[PDB]
Amino acid sequence: VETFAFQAEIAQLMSLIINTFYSNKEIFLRELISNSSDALDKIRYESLTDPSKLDSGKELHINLIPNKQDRTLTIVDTGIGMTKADLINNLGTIAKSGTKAFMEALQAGADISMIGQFGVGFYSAYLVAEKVTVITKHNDDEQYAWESSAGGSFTVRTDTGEPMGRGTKVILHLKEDQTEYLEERRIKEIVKKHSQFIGYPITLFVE
Amino acid sequence: VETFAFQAEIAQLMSLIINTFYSNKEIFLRELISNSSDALDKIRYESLTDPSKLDSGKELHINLIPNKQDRTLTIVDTGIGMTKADLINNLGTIAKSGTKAFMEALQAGADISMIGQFGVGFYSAYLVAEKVTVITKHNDDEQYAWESSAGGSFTVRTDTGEPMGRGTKVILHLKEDQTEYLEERRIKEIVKKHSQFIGYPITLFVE
Ligand SMILES: Cc1cc(CNS(=O)(=O)c2cccc(N/C=C3\CCOC3=O)c2)nc(N)n1
Ligand SMILES: Cc1cc(CNS(=O)(=O)c2cccc(N/C=C3\CCOC3=O)c2)nc(N)n1
Repeated sequence: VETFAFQAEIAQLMSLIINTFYSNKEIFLRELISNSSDALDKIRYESLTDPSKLDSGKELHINLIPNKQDRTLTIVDTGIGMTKADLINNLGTIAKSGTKAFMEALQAGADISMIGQFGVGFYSAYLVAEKVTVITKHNDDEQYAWESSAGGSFTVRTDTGEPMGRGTKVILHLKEDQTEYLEERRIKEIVKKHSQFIGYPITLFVE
Repeated sequence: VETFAFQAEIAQLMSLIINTFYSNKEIFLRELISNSSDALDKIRYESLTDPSKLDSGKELHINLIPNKQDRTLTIVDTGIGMTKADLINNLGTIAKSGTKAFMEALQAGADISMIGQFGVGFYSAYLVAEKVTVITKHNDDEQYAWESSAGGSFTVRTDTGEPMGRGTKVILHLKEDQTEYLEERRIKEIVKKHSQFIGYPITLFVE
């Protein structure tokens, strides 16, 4: 188990998300489904020239899994996934994101719902989650589990409990007052409202 | 000069953009600036682990150049740029884009302004330009000029007259009735409305 400190600006962004009273929090689903869709476009494209890239699963889709017993909402995709390096870079540092631009925009009156246009929509998960676990498997690496309850640090460790072929699973450990996002009606309404045009199947699992 | 045929779907997409009646054409500027911004994020990020990546130019910015004499509007950035292969593949085919989903979205009520969400915002240039020329220089290749007036084909040839160091320049050869986008007041208005939060300087050249 390795522990890392988020780059300062990312930590700052995360605190802002957790401490703000933004009302339209439902957009966290749109942002994660968007990320999944983009990850799916990637593997789809690479497979165009390297058919073997799909030996780890040819099906390209997105699964939404609510569990009221564990109070978690999980977003799963069979996209390109992330290597260990990808996890530490894409999720722990500004990297290619517009973190700085986004934080400055918020000070200038920008809206939180625009978070996705700055390449940091993942973090909106903290609008409704106290902790986020990310399990991912990329064709070029082994399976890994990333995790953070904010506070400035995150952990990464190899995940061997149950192989997933290829993709990313974002597990949202919901805040006590955000359980509405586990209700079928609520989830369906959100998907129809913000992700109706996604070019991949989105299946809502029944509990 | 090499002449290529667009992938069928891409030709179909450009056709939908050129023939559909849609008055809110101003979004083309937001889409091009967004591409420039993302291309800057990419070189900014790569330069983190490899400072030499900026030997071809450390300044990261976007320039908007109007010319009423040549009836052109040029969007230039000092982003990562595109290799020859990148031009042919990224502008000539679906690649990792959401071309398929966008065309389906349009037939399902989606709006053309939503084009950028599907990774094909570049083609919105055709909302106002009869011809588009793309001059680009990537660190790992020579300078090339891509060009198309739609019609199902595009050309690529080496460019030399004037080296740019690194980046991309999108030259919009405007349609006779779209000269408003050459007016300083019009451009300033569009930038404030759709690109006020970009994290890179956007300089509007004076005529
Ligand atoms: C984060 C992430 C990464 C990937 C696979 N990698 S990708 O290159 O295809 C990919 C696909 C879509 C988004 C990202 N990066 C997003 C970020 C970075 C920080 O905050 C964000 O929102 C990466 N899939 C999924 N579902 N989520
Ligand atoms: C198209 C393009 C590409 C790049 C440099 N490459 S990038 O990987 O950093 C890059 C940055 C932003 C967007 C893209 N691809 C966009 C596309 C493809 C089909 O239609 C679109 O809209 C590529 N810079 C600029 N200014 N424009």
